[PDB]
Amino acid sequence: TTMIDGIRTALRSIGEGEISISAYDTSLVALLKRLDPQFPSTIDWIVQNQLPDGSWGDASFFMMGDRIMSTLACVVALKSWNIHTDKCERGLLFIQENMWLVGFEIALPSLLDMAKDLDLDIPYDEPALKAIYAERERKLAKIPRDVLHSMPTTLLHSLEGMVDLDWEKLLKLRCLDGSFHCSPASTATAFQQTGDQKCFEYLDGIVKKFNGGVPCIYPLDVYERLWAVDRLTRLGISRHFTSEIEDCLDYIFRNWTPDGLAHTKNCPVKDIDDTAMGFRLLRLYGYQVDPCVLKKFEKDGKFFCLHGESNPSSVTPMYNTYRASQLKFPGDDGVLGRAEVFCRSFLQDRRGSNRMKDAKDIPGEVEYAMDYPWKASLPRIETRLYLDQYGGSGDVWIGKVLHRMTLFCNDLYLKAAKADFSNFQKECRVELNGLRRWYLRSNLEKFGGTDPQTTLMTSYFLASANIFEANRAAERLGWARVALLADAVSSHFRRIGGPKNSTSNLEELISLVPFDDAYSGSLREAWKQWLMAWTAKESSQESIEGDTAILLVRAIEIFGGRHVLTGQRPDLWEYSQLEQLTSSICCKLSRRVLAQNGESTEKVEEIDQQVDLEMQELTRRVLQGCSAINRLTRETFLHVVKSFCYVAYCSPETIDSHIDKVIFQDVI
Amino acid sequence: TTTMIDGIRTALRSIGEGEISISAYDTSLVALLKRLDGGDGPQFPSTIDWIVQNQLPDGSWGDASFFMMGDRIMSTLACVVALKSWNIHTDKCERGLLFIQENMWRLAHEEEDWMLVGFEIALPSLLDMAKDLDLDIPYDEPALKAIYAERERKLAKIPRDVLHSMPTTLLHSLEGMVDLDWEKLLKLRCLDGSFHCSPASTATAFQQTGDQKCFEYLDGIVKKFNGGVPCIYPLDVYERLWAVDRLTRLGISRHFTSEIEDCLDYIFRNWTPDGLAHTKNCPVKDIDDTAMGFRLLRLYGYQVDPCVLKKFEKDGKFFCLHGESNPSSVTPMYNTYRASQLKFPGDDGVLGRAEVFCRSFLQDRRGSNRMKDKWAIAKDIPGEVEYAMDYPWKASLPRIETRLYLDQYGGSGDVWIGKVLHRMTLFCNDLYLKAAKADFSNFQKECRVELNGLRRWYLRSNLEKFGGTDPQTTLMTSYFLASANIFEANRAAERLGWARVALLADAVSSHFRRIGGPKNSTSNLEELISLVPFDDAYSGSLREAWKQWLMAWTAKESSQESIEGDTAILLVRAIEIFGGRHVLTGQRPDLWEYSQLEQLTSSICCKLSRRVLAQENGESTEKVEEIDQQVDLEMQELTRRVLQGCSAINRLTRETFLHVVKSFCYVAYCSPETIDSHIDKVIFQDVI
Repeated sequence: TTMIDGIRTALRSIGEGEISISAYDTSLVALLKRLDPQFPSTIDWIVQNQLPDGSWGDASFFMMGDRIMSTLACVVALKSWNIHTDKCERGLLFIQENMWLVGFEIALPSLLDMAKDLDLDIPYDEPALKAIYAERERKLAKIPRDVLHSMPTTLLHSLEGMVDLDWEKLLKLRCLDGSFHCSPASTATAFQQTGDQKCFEYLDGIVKKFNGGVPCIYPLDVYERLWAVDRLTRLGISRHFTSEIEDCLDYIFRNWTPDGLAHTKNCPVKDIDDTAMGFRLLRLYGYQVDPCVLKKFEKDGKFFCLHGESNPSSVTPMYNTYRASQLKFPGDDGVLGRAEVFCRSFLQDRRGSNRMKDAKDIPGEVEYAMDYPWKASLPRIETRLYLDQYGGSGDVWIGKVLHRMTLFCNDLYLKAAKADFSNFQKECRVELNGLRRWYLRSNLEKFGGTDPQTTLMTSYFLASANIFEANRAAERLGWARVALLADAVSSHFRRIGGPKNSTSNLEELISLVPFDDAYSGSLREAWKQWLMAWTAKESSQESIEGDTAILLVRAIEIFGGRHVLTGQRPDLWEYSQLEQLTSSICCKLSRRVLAQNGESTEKVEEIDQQVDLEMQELTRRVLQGCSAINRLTRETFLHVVKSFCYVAYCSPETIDSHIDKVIFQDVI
Repeated sequence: TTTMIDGIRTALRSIGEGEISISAYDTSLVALLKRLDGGDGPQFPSTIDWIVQNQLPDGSWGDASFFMMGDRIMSTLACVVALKSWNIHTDKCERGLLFIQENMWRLAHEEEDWMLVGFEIALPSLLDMAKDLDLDIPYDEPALKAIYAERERKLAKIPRDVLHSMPTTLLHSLEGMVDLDWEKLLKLRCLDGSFHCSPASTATAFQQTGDQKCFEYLDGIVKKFNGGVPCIYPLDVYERLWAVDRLTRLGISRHFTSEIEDCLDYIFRNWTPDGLAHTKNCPVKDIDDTAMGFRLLRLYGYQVDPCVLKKFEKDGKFFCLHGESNPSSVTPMYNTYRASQLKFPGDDGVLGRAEVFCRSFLQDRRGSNRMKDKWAIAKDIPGEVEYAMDYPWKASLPRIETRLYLDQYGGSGDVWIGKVLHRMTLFCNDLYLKAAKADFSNFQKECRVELNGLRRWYLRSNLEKFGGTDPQTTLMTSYFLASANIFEANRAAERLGWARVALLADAVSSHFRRIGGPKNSTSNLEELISLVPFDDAYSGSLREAWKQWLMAWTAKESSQESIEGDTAILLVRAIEIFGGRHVLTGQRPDLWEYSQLEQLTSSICCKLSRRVLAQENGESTEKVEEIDQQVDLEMQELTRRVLQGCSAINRLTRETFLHVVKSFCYVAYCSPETIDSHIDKVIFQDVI
C-alpha cells in the first residue's frame, strides 16, 4: 500500500520530465562565457560525476559511444577553462586507451575539431575514426542546406557540428520554448552564434531547474505522460491512479494537433511514435480521436516516423502504431487500415530475426501484440507477461547521450505491480478452491466436461482474467458459476437431443447459485430466458453461444447491481444494440470453431475477416466514453466477448499454459 | 502428544487405492502363470520373491497373529502347490507340508459363522492341484465329508445361465468352476478388468483368455506392491468410508477436517443410483458400503438420497445385495440401522422400513451369542450394537459414544474375512487408538480443571441457597451435558458459559416452585445474571437474553404450558453469545431458518416436558408412545435443518441448536442411574 501512494505522489507531481543529467550537454553549456563561466554550476556538476575509471556518462550501462563522447566533452570544458587538470587528464587516459547513437557522426567531428583547438593527446589516428568522419560528409551532403533553413527538422538537434548557417532564417524554426529541437547543446552553440534572449531563457531555466547539470533533451511533458500511462496500464495497476491518469491524459487531449504529437507540447515537428501512443491511449480511455492524423506519415504506401524526413523507421514506433491500429473503429479513415497491414508486415519480416533491436524484453512485448490481437487480449494475460518484460531500471534510451527515465522506467513500478499481482493470484487460488467445492457438492460434475476440473478451471479463469479487481469478487464468481451451469446444461442437451426430450425441471438449477436478497430473483429471470432461448433456437441451425454470452453479461450486471435506466430512449437503444452485437459476434465465432468439416482455409479466413469487422463496431460502442451507458456496463460486454473470442482463437494447450502462468506460476 | 496426530494426517493425505495385507493364497495362485512369450520362467518373478520371504516360523502361511484353520490351510497349501509346480525351494516346501498333516483335524472345529469366502469352492479346487502334483496330505478327514459335499450343494444352487447373464458375487471365486463360457462372461468383469476384484479369479481368467486388459490388472497389482498380492483390490470406497467412520467415532475427526472432506468428496463423486461397492469400479453394489456412504455423507452435510436403499429391498427384507437373497450378517445390518437414524421428514420410505427391520434383526440377534459376524471380526461387536440400540440419534451425545467406543476399537485386533485373512493397515490401526486415548485424556483432564472452577464459582456465588436440594449433582450433570456436546479444547468459553447459565435457570426455576410462581416473586431475580463473570462483549446482551427468559415465566404463568422450551432457547441464545457468532439478518432466509430453529427447539423441549410428566403419572404405555413419535418427528425436521449444508447460517449456529436439544433428549430418555455412570466413564474413568 505504501508503494501505491509512492507512485501516486510521483504522478501527481508530473511535469516537464524526470530525466538523467547528460554529461555532454552539461559541459557544452559550461563553455558559455560570462555575459560581462556563465553557469559555474554546470561545472560544479561536472567535477563530481566522474566515474572511477576516469570516465563519464551513464554508469549503469557501459556503451562505447556514450562513455567516450560524454567523457571528452567534459574534458574540453575542464581544460579549456584550465581548472581541475587532475581529473582532466585522468579521464584523458580513458579516452586514449578505449578509443576502439543519435547525431553521433555530426557532433563528434565538431568535438574533435574542438579538441584540436586545445592540446590533448588523443588517438585521432584511429581506423574507426575515418569511417564515421566519412559519414560526417555522407550526411552533411544529403542534407539540403536551403531546406534545413525552411522547415523545422530533426537536424536542428545537432547544430554543434553544423557549420556556417543563416541564423536569420533559422531562429524562425525553433521550438516554442526557444530551443533548437530541444537540445541544450544545439541551443548553446546557437547562442554562441546569436544572443537571442528567448534562446538564452531556455538554457538558464534548464540549469536552474536542475541546480547545475542539464540533460540531452528537454522538455518532454508529452512523451513522459503517454509512456507512464501505457506502462502503468500494462502493469495492471492503472485502476489505482484513475484520477491522476485521467488528469494528464486530458493534457494529451489538450495538446492534440492535426499534424500529430511530438515528444513535447512545444515542438512543432511531430513523430509517429508519440502520435500512435497518444492515439491509442486517448481512444482507449474514451476520448474522441481521429486516426487521420496518421496520414501525415504515409508517403506512397509507406509509413515513416517523421513528416518528411523519410528516415529508416525503427522497431519500437511500429509496435506502437500496430497497437494503435488495433483499436480500429469502422468509421475511421482508412489510414489506420493501411497502417495495420504495413506495421504487421514490418514486425513479421523481423520476428524470425534477432533484428528486433532498437529495453529488457522487446521481442516478448511484440510476440504478444501480434499473437493476441485486441479481440483476444485479456488484461491479466498481458499483465502477467508484462511483469516478466518490464525492464525497470534496465531500460535505457538512445539519445545524444545514454539517458534514463526516472518516472516511468522505475524499480518501484515493478515492486508495486508484482505485489498487486501476487495478491491477485492468492485471492484467485482461494477463489477457485471455494469454487471447486461449489461445483462438486452440486452433483454438477456429473454434467459437463469429461474432466470437469478442466471445464471449471477455464470457466473460472476467463472470468478472473477479465474482472480481476479486488472487490469485484461478487461478479467474478457469479460469472464463473453461471458459466458452469450453462456449460453443464448445454452438455446435457447435446447428448440427449434437446429440450424436446428434457425430462427434467432444469429451470430451477440456479438455486445452485447462493441466495442473495437482491441477486437471486433477477438471476432466475435471466436464466429462465437462456432456457427459453434453447427451445426456440432448438430445432434450427442458429447456435446458442450468442445467448450463452448474452446471459452472462446479464448476470454480471445483476451482480454488481447496476441497472440500465429504461425510460431514456437512447439508454435503451445503446443497451439493446450492444446485446445484438454480442449475440451476433459470439454466434459467428461458434461457426468458425465448427469449420475448424475442418477444411477450407479460405472459408475460415472469411469468417475471421467478418468477426473482426463486427468486433470493431462493438469496440467502438464500448469505449465511446460519451455513450449513454455506464462505463462499467460497457466493460461487461467487452469482457464477455473478449473471453469468448479468446477461447475460440486458442488451443486448449495454449489456454492453460496461460492458466498456469497467470494463476499458479507465482510472481514474487 | 500432537506428534501422533500428524502421522494419521499424513496417512490420510496419501489415501488411495488401499492399504491392505497380502494374501498368501492369491499370491502363489498368481505365480502359476507362464510367460506371455513362452520363457520357461514364471511371468511374475517377484510373486515368488515374496513367497520365500514370508514363511512364518510355525511352518505355515497366512495371518500370523490370528490363527485360523481356513487361513492357515489355504494359504499354506497354495504356497506349496506353487513351490512344487515350479520345483523350487523344495526344502522349505515340506517345512509346512508337515503343518497340514498335524493340524488337519482342526477343521471340524470351525465356527458357525467364521468361514472363508469361497471356502467350499476354491479349496476343493485346491486339492485337485494337490493331486495333479503328488502331495503327501491327509485327504480322509471327518471334516472333509461335510464340506466337500457342500461343494455340489452350492454348485447345484448356482444358476449357470445367470452366472453368465449378470455380474455376481460368485464371480469372486470362480477358480474352482467348470463350464467355461467366456464369450458371454468377460462382459461381466469390473472396470479394472478384474473378476469381482479378486486377483485369484483373474489368474484363472487369463490362462483361459489372452485378454490384455485383463492382464493389465494383474501386471499393475504386482507393480504397486512390488511383489505379492492381496485377496481383493482395490478398496478405494470401503477404505475411505471406513477410515472416516473410525476417526469420527474416536472423536479426533476434528483435527483432520480437511483430510476427511477430501476423501468424503471421493464418495460423493462416485455415488451411483444403485448404491456403493467397496470400490469405484465394481458394478455389483452392497448395503454395507451403501449405508456407510449415505450415513457419513449425510452426516457431513452432503445432499444424499436414501432411495438408493430400495435397490436392496426385496419383499420386506434387506439382505446385502440386489435380488440375491442371502444369509444376512450383523455388521451390515448394524451399519444400515445407524444410517436410518438420520432420517429427514422428506425421505423415501425405505429409511422407515430399514430401521424397523434392522431393529428386529439386531434385537433378535442381540441375546443369543449369534453376535459373531460372518464378514468381520473385532474386539467388541455387541457393545457397538448395544449402544446404537439403546441410544438413538436424539440421545447419542458425542463424548458418550466416543468414550464407550475407545474401549471397543480393536486397533490391530480387527481382522477381516475374505478368501484369506487380511487386515487394513490404514484404518484398522493401533496409532488410531494411541492418538484417540491421548486426545480424550487431555479432554477429561481439562474437564476436571473446569469443574473446580465451576465448583468454586457455584459455591462462592451463594447460588446453592436455592435450587436442587443436592447442589453437587445438579452442577455435575449440568456441566456434563455442556461438555459432552461442546467439548472442544478452545470452546471452553461456550462450555463453561452454557453450564453456568443452566445452573442459574435451574436455580431460578426451583425458587419459583417454592413461592408458587412469579405471582409471589418477592425478589429481583433479574440481576442474578451478573453472577456470571463479566466480559465486556458477553454480558449485557447476555443480560438481555436472561431478561427475556424471565419474561417467558410471567407470561406463560397464567397458563399450564411448560417453560423448558424457553429455557432451551435461553441456552442456545447464551451459547451463541459466547463464541460471538451473529446472524447477518440483512439476508432474509437466515432470519427465517433461525427463527424456525428457535420454534423447533422450544417445541421439541415442551413435548419432552410433557412426556416426562406422563412417565411420572404412569400413563398408558401407548399414550407415551404417542408423544415419543410426535417428538421424534420434529427432531428429524430439526436434524435436517442442522445438517443440510444448503441454507446459510454459520454451521456452528445450527450445531449449537442440535447440542442444546440433544442434551435435553438424553436427559429425558435416560435413567439417573445410567446418567452418571456416563459422567464417571467419560470424565473420571481415566484413560491411560
